[PDB]
Amino acid sequence: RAAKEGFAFKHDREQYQLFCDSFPFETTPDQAQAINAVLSDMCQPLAMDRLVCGDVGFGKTEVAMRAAFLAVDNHKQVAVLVPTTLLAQQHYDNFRDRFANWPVRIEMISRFRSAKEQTQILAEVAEGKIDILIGTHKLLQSDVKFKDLGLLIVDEEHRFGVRHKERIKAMRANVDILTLTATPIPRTLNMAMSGMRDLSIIATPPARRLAVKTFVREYDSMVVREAILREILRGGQVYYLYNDVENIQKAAERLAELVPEARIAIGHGQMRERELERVMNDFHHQRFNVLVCTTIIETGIDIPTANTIIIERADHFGLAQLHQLRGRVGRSHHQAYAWLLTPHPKAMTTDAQKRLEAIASLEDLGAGFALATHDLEIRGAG
DNA sequence: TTTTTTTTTTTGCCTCGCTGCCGTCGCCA
DNA sequence: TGGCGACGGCAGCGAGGC
Repeated sequence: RAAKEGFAFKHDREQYQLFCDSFPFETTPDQAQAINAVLSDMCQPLAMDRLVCGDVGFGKTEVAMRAAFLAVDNHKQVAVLVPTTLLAQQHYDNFRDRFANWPVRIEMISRFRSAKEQTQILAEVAEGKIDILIGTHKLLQSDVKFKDLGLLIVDEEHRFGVRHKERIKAMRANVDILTLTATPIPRTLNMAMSGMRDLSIIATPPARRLAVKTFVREYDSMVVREAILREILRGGQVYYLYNDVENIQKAAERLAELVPEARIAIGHGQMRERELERVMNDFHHQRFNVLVCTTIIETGIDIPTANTIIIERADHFGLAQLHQLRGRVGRSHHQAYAWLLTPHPKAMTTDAQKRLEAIASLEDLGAGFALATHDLEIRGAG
């Protein structure tokens, strides 16, 4: 229940500081309070019931990863459910770069899950020496083996109902979890968790506060070309979204015709994992100045070199797509840009004008949706 | 109180769309 | 010649507004 007594989690502050001093970002007081609360809850023999909210942008995603020191010394396993493969690979790369100079062993599962990869995963879960695990779409239903589960983090529960939460709750044999949603969610679940899980809303906008230009205009090729010319001034990056059903090759050809001075790569979704890895390598090496991603299978996180985000399909929207894209924008120590095209919504044609007026008066997701979430959590929980 | 003021709105939601999976085929021993 | 891994299609998929 609420108590969920655990074991000894001695801090060893000197080694933690020696391992964490290499962080290339000055800690702000609110982040220091957050990490202090996290380490106090870890050392506390009670449940790992801490609620911390962070976005998908860099800086708000590896702050909770400092618990790796507390999860290695006790010699326990931890897991995280990365929804896609590119994000899983980026996370693995930065984790192994940050935690290189000590004998840690980390493996993960991706779209490369052939027979050899499955045998390797079976061997690693039979050994148990592996510290950190990263899952995929089919992680929940798969029989994942754990001998000593330290903690676990899982988010992005918008593309499906409440089934994975209870499935992972059925996997809580003498272990605790730190499940939290990065994207905003209705606060009824937060109120239900309240009274057992401590509420810690650090809410740090600063330490990366730069100018952000977000606008919206009518569909037009000239404005898109002007934005491309503005962003290619320092090797920036934009993203173009598509239904991934029609001729994405023709869309890319049209983009190349619009800007022949740039080099557009292949940003087609649902392709081979090898091609996805090549696309990630191209993004890391900045070989192609222009590269686009269409859906959640492709758009999972923002790139620090990226500076402009453009949305073209304002007539057909996705309930989960909007939530995913409302958390994947940011930049460090540079100006940020954003624009949106406004095609006329058409469908049953009964309320096309009403839909257009609503899009014009969108008011940033109904103005204060946080107020509505608070008003719902006050009224009820769960 | 029609589907929306996209919201103090309950169990209704239709809608094109994501996907685990099963069968089939090329390949290697 | 047989077993295997990659590939393609399809009906199920929590229970979810335009």
